[PDB]
Amino acid sequence: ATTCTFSGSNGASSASKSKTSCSTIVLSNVAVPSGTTLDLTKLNDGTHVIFSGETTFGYKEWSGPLISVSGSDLTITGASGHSINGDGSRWWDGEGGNGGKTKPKFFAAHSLTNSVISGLKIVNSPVQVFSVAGSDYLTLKDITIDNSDGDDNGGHNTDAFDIGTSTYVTISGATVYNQDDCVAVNSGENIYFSGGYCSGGHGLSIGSVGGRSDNTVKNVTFVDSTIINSDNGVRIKTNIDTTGSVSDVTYKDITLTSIAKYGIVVQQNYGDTSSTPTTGVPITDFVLDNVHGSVVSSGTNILISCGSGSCSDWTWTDVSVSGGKTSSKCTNVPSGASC
Ligand SMILES: *[C@@H]1O[C@H](CO)[C@@H](O[C@@H]2O[C@H](CO)[C@@H](O[C@H]3O[C@H](CO)[C@@H](O)[C@H](O)[C@@H]3O)[C@H](O)[C@H]2NC(C)=O)[C@H](O)[C@H]1NC(C)=O
Ligand SMILES: *[C@H]1O[C@H](CO)[C@@H](O)[C@H](O)[C@@H]1O
Ligand SMILES: *[C@H]1O[C@H](CO)[C@@H](O)[C@H](O)[C@@H]1O
Ligand SMILES: *[C@H]1O[C@H](CO)[C@@H](O)[C@H](O)[C@@H]1O
Ligand SMILES: *[C@H]1O[C@H](CO)[C@@H](O)[C@H](O)[C@@H]1O
Ligand SMILES: *[C@H]1O[C@H](CO)[C@@H](O)[C@H](O)[C@@H]1O
Ligand SMILES: *[C@H]1O[C@H](CO)[C@@H](O)[C@H](O)[C@@H]1O
Ligand SMILES: *[C@H]1O[C@H](CO)[C@@H](O)[C@H](O)[C@@H]1O
Ligand SMILES: *[C@H]1O[C@H](CO)[C@@H](O)[C@H](O)[C@@H]1O
Ligand SMILES: *[C@H]1O[C@H](CO)[C@@H](O)[C@H](O)[C@@H]1O
Ligand SMILES: *[C@H]1O[C@H](CO)[C@@H](O)[C@H](O)[C@@H]1O
Repeated sequence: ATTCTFSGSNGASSASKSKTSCSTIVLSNVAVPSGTTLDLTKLNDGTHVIFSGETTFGYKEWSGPLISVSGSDLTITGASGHSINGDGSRWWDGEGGNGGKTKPKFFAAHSLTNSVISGLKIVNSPVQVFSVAGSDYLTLKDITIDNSDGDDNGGHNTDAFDIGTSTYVTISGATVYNQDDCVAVNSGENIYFSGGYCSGGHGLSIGSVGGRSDNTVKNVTFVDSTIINSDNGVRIKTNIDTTGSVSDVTYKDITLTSIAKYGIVVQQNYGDTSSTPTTGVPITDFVLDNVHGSVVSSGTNILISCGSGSCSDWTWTDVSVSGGKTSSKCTNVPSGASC
């Protein structure tokens, strides 16, 4: 049972070169050369990866990812005291991924099967953090993402978890301070998020759905989590004039604290909210159970922008959201739900 340690400025290199010879690879204070990826791709089945000390990256305008892992039956963890520091303020310019500097994505969790990622502390990502894709039976456990420095420092589009084309993804105990979605499920099945703390971002959202390879969202559960000081709490966004499916989505035991814009928001006209919502991405079997909290006074409690017939079978129990205005602009609200 081999064990390998890579450190410093040439660690990334050695790591990529010897990873298939190491049952356990320990990354200690590795400084990743600018414009390169920590390539942890295609590890041997069962590999263990330990992040130790402080991981850093050289500065350069590129698209990332800074880190990339793939493989089977993998275990990847963060040692006590470790941190993985993006020092994103080198790139933050207020324009995020839609302009200005090209900023690199942080973590490509692609093509992972039966694997666990836990205890990772990520600090100041340049732009989105976790990109989850084409993965099955993936656990993201006790992850901390602190981009709080970006609040008044031009951080934009710092999504914590972007999910697509994946099944059986479980996210538990995440702590997130950012400036965009805490979670965004673009597609996938059998997804479960529990015990999270989402601060400063744009909420726990399904979507945006439609206009991609995979436009199906099914069996998603958010439970026992807090959304605090964010623009939105509960959000389902489907792209206008697209096709797809959203069904079997549950939000349960959700706490909303000081939500700035929308406590609960469902828009089937996402991408152009000045237009009537379209009907190609129906939302059925939407369940809210014990969602409660506060919206600021200049905010809106609940906004529901559904198309004709494209929203049905919604079960809303114990929903108690208040402090904001009540919208007069909801459309085609399913029975049993209300604004
Ligand atoms: C809707 O999605 C739910 C969450 O993904 C899903 O529950 C989860 O189901 C999986 C698989 O059945 C359970 O995991 C099992 O299989 C692996 C493989 O050996 C074992 O390691 C596990 O111990 C377990 O036996 C999860 O435990 C389970 N998660 C929850 C929170 O209970 C539902 O089955 C999906 N429901 C529908 C109707 O599709
Ligand atoms: C690689 O080297 C480091 C330095 O001791 C260890 O922590 C690790 O377990 C492996 O031996
Ligand atoms: C970082 O730590 C490792 C431990 O094996 C060394 O191999 C390397 O030279 C650097 O000191
Ligand atoms: C190792 O070398 C790299 C690049 O030469 C530095 O960025 C790092 O701080 C360490 O000196
Ligand atoms: C990075 O450094 C290592 C040293 O082991 C090389 O093998 C690799 O090809 C790259 O130059
Ligand atoms: C990466 O690490 C290996 C040994 O761990 C070295 O051989 C190489 O030169 C680079 O520092
Ligand atoms: C990581 O880097 C090594 C050499 O630095 C390659 O051998 C490997 O395929 C991957 O690019
Ligand atoms: C990659 O790292 C391993 C560590 O044992 C070396 O054996 C190899 O030569 C390469 O530098
Ligand atoms: C642990 O696993 C590594 C590869 O994952 C082997 O190189 C080692 O011999 C042991 O089986
Ligand atoms: C390498 O070392 C880690 C932790 O020491 C083990 O979990 C792994 O199985 C391999 O022995
Ligand atoms: C990223 O920027 C560094 C400067 O520190 C270069 O060394 C590297 O080649 C890349 O352009």
